[PDB]
Amino acid sequence: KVFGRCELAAAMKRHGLDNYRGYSLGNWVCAAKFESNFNTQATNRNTDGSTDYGILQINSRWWCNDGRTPGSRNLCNIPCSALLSSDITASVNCAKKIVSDGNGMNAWVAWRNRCKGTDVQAWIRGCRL
Repeated sequence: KVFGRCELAAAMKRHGLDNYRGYSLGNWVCAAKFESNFNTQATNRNTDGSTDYGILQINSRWWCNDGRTPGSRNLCNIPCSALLSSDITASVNCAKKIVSDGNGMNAWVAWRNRCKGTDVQAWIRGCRL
C-alpha cells in the first residue's frame, strides 16, 4: 500500500510514534518518505547480502528473519515479510525497538542525511490529527 502523507501521519500517531523517544511525528513521516516513498512493499538489497523491508526499510541483518541473511539476528521476532503489510503495526513495533537501541533515529541513514535538522514539522502541516 502507498500511503498519503497525512494518512500515514495519522496511522503513526495512532500507533504511539508521536514523540516516541523524543522524536516528533514529523521525524517519522520524513523518515518514511525518504526510506520508502511511503510504500509498504519497498525492498532493497544491501552489499552485505541483507535486505531492507517496508515503509521504514528495516534490515534483515538484525531485526527480522528473511531466511537468507546468514548469521543474522531477528531482534523483532518476526518474518521480514510481516514488514510489507498494508497494516503498519509490525513496522511500528519494530521501529520502537530500533530507536531505543542507543543511536536514536540515526539508525535510519535517510533520516540522518535528509531529515535531521530540517523543519520536520512541514511533514505534518495541514493534516487533521
